[PDB]
Amino acid sequence: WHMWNTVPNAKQVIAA
Repeated sequence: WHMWNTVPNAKQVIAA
């Protein structure tokens, strides 16, 4: 239920 305190592993996406 709780979220872990951690950095995201999301990929960088170009704007537009």
